[PDB]
Amino acid sequence: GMTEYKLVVVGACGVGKSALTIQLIQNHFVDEYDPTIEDSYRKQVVIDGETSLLDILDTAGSAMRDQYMRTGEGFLLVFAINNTKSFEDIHHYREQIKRVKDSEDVPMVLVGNKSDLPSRTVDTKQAQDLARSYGIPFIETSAKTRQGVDDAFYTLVREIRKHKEK
Ligand SMILES: *CCC(=O)N1C[C@H](C)N(c2nc(=O)n3c4nc(c(Cl)cc24)-c2c(F)ccc(F)c2OCCOc2ccnc(C(C)C)c2-3)C[C@H]1C
Ligand SMILES: Nc1nc2c(ncn2[C@@H]2O[C@H](COP(=O)(O)OP(=O)(O)O)[C@@H](O)[C@H]2O)c(=O)[nH]1
Ligand SMILES: [Mg+2]
Repeated sequence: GMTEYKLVVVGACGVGKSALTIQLIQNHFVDEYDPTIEDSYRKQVVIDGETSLLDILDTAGSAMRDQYMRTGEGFLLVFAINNTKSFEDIHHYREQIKRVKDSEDVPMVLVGNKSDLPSRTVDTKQAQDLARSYGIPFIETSAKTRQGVDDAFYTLVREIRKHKEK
């Protein structure tokens, strides 16, 4: 087979995990996607002259979750820039990933979503300071304008390649 990448999208309720995933896959913005629907999605992509399948768990609400945490190769830590609590929660999501990998050394990208909204309560400097503390990239996205969406997923792929031979 071609190269596959197993990605897991995590973060608090309502930050835009499903909307970011739908935008990557369907190039459209969903206003209301059932918050309860946990599913995996696939997408063939070319990234730096390599054809690959992305296998993406969009977390919601489990032997599948268990298996994706055990075998997932990289994580998007998603918060919304107009949701301070969601940003504060990132710590707890990173800690759950570290438990499961028994490791500090896990490919991750910090994603600040809803960049299109004016009610921004998490500044870029807070986000950049947290990503720096974690040793990981920070990418601002809007699932609505699609800004940063490819960037976030491609950067995670590249972080996986930096960590391991594919
Ligand atoms: C709209 C509802 C919604 O999207 N969410 C977000 C998320 C799916 N969620 C949730 N809740 C929760 O209490 N914790 C989660 N932990 C994980 C995920 Cl995928 C989702 C949630 C999780 C990891 F991110 C990584 C490894 C892992 F094992 C894991 O699950 C552990 C069990 O859940 C725990 C355990 C400890 N803390 C937390 C929170 C981070 C505080 C979770 C449901 C809902 C809010
Ligand atoms: N304006 C705006 N709204 C968004 C964005 N991303 C998600 N939303 C909205 O925020 C709500 C929660 O999004 P959803 O993707 O379901 O959150 P999830 O619980 O993380 O999957 C929905 O009503 C989305 O339309 C964004 O980038 N911009
Ligand atoms: Mg969702």
